Amino acid sequence: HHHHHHMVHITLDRNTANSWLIISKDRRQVRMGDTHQNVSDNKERFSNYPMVLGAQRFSSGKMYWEVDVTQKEAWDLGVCRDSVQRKGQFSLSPENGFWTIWLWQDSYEAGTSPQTTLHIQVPPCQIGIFVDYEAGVVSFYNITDHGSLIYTFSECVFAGPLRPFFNVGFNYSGGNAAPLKLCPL
Ligand SMILES: CCc1ncc(CNC)s1
Repeated sequence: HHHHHHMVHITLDRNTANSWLIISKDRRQVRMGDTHQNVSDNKERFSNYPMVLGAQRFSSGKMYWEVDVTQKEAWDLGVCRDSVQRKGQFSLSPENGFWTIWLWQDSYEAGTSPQTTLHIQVPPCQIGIFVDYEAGVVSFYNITDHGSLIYTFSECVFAGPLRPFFNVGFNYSGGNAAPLKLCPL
C-alpha cells in the first residue's frame, strides 16, 4: 500500500482506560497491570474489558497509524465512534460503533456480526490501520508481510467522530502481558 504519507501521531487517553491499564509517560504504550492502578472511576472508563481510546478525534480526511503486537496472544485494534458504550458487556461490531480486528486463540478475525475469519500466513508483529472518513473505509495491513492487506471494512456508516481503539486483552494465561505500542513514523 501507499497510505504511509497519511501517518498521524496517536497518543492514548488515560481518562478512557480501564482502571487496570498502565499507559507509559509518552502515552504511546499500554499494558495490563497485575492490579487496579489506583485511579478514580469516571463515566469514560471501559469497565468490563482492558480497553483504551486514542486522544485524537477524526471527522474527515485520511489517517494511518501502526501498532506493535509482538508476542501477544490476544488483542483487539481498530477505530470506534466517540460515543460507544463504556460500561457493561457488549460485542465489537459496526452496529455498536466499532471497526476492529482481533487475535484470539491462535486465530485472527474481523469484528463483523457475525465475525469473519481472516487468512494470515505470516503472524503480524505490527499492524497498519488506514481510515478514509469520506469514503467510509477502514483497512488493516500486515507490516511484517510487506504491508499485505488483512481486511477492508467498506460502506462504513461512522455516524460520528472516530477515535483509535485498543484492547490489550486479558492475561489469564500468563502469556499475554506484553504491551501494545504505537510505532514511530
Ligand atoms: C476489566 C478489569 C479487570 N479485572 C481483572 C483483571 C485481571 N485479569 C487479567 S482486568
